Amino acid sequence: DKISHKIDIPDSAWTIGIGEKFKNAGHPNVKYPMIDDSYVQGAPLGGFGAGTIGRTYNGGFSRWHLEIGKNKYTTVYANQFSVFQKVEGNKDGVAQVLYAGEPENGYLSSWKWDYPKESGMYYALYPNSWYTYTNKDLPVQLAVKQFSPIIPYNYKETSYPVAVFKWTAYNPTNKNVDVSIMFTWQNMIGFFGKQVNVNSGNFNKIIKDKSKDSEIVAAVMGNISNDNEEWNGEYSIGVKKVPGVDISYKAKFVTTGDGSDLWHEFSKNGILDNKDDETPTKQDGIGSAIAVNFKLQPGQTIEVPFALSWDLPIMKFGGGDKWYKMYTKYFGKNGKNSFAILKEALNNYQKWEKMIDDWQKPILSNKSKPDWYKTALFNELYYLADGGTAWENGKVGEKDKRTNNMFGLLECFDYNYYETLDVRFYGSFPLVMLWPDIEKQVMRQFADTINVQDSSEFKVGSNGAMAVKKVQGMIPHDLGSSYALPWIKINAYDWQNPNIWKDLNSKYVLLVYRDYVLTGKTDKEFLKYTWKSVKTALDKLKEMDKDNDGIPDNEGIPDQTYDTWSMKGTSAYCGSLWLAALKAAQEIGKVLKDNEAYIKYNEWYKIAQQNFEKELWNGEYYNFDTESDHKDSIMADQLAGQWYADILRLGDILPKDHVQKALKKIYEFNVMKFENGKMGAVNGMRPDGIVDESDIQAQEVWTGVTYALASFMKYRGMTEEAYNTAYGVYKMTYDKSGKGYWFRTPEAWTKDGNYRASMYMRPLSIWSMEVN
Ligand SMILES: [Ca+2]
Ligand SMILES: [Cl-]
Ligand SMILES: [Cl-]
Repeated sequence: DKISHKIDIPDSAWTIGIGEKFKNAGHPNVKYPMIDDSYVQGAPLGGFGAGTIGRTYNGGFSRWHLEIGKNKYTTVYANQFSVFQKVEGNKDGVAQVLYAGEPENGYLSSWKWDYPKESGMYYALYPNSWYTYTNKDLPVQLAVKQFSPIIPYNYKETSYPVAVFKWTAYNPTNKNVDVSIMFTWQNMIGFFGKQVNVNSGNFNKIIKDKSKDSEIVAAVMGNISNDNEEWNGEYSIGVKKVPGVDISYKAKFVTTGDGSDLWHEFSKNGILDNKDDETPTKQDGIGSAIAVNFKLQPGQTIEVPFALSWDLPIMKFGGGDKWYKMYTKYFGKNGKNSFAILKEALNNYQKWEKMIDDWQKPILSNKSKPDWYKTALFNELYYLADGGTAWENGKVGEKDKRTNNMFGLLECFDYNYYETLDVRFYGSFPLVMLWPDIEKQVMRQFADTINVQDSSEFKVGSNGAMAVKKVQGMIPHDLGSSYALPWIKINAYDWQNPNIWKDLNSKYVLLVYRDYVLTGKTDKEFLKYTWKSVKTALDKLKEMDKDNDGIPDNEGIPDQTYDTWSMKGTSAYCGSLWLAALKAAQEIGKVLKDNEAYIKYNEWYKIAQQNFEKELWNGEYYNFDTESDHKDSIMADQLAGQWYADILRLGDILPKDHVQKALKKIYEFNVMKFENGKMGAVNGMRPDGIVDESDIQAQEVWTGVTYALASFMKYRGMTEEAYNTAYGVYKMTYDKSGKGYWFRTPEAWTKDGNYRASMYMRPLSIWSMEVN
């Protein structure tokens, strides 16, 4: 490994061997079908709302999120980087696909598959990832850095459907070596969302941009149709000329053949035929290839950038709506703009790298923080782009343009709901902290639904009863499903009735006030916009106080985010959120000079606080609730209200002494008595030190709950406990001794390490650990 010298991989990058087999991998622990794509994953490529592509540590383009809101795991074998090398003086060179595996479908038999084991490494620190190739049969050593310009406080490049592949090659040997690097790509028009003749009309064209000192050669892979089908658009791959490198190309090879049309050229001397052919295909799949060839002298280094773009301008959801994706604002909507996107990337990638560096460096250079923490903090952000993210720039065939661009991130793929608010309470820290204009947009979207009334009925999954879809004054669980109508038809979720949840309205208010606080307490307009919805939300919750203790009553069913775990009476969880929400609304009242509201919420808070304290404080911790069989369980999340109050600078809603004791209890029990504190905080433990069996969710660790708990610990000066607590989640996710959930962090696991709901929004809450 002489190539690690020649590139700058941060020490805190997640790392694994190319072709490594992992033995310990967890699987779903539920009886219903649940996604399990295996541990062969990697950092995603693609911007917010662009659709993302998961290129795994083995080199394959395998996890396809190009259809917005869907997860399709399948390796498109034609999509690869390959290398040719010939030592000066030898008769023959060698050619190798940089993929640790081979096709399962008979095609491309001529290519050299099965990249050997123990011959290179994969590294990731999102949005960056790297491959190193250190192969006894490749005298020139190779590395690539790949990324998308995911950049905080930037809403432009961050939207781009583009990836850069920055290659470094170095000759440590005593003889000259001829090297070729070749990028192949399948014309994947028709791969998603086309019912018949999936390849029909696909054609490929080569663009040579000869602008002086900025020469680019690219393939554009599209379709003859100029219609605006949601499957239509273009892919582009290409390369920028650098001194000392020659470019070659092949416009059209058949992907549904043996591959020799291309490979007989590449394997001979690493130079392609440069054959252009714009003839559309009918049945056969087709692809394009871009290569560079160069001679490396002893001790010489060369750097050459490739790029990939995809212009798929329209997203269609199952309910029929068709929307333009955000990046269309910058490149156009007609689906014929792949080359422009690619070119912007090839000409600006260095600037993008520095912008990413500028953002990561304050954290990476902080020598007080361990490497594992950094690994998790950055790599958890994968989900922001990878979470079925929808970001619209107009409905298709809309006359009126709007000022606003609606956004949504999925709960997960198994539970296909946009912006599940009970979850985003945890999972939206990165958006408020790094892309706050999106965050405020999302919360305006929630404000606008408060008073929506939809009197149509639905069957509640848990119990069979009928219920009203949306009630005036009750915040929605979610903003729809990719299978239906995102943003238009809310409350796609039906497992419980969210119109009687006791956490949604409180969390809504807490999120509003959070978003004001963590954007510098200057955005009075946002408070004005949301003020009425805040008062409605709290006033409707007050009415669910059946027993006149000043606090909404849990109703002996799962009426909150723990949607199989029944709460009854006053709960620590919903009770503390309520206290915190009342305190936040008082503060908003002071800010907006609304004396009537200040007085009302202050009075409500004083009564509720005293009653909460008297009903739940047992002298060690706050009981789970007042009326359950399991009322004295120790709930990891029992003081969620106070956690938020710390972030929102609302002071003590509960006495400092009691908080400290509760947190110590949770660490001693829920953490340290659960598999020795190596796997997070189990949600419910009995006071005798055995896990609560009342419901599966009590027996689960929730990744997003544990990261949030860790931040609460940290704010309260329990530094060791905080990081020890978080460490278990890191360990399970990323470590060789864990369960193999990198780039698919799940909601939850049980004691045995098996999981529920991979690729989940809630653990983005690790960013609460960075709160200033
Ligand atoms: Ca009550
Ligand atoms: Cl256009
Ligand atoms: Cl360390």
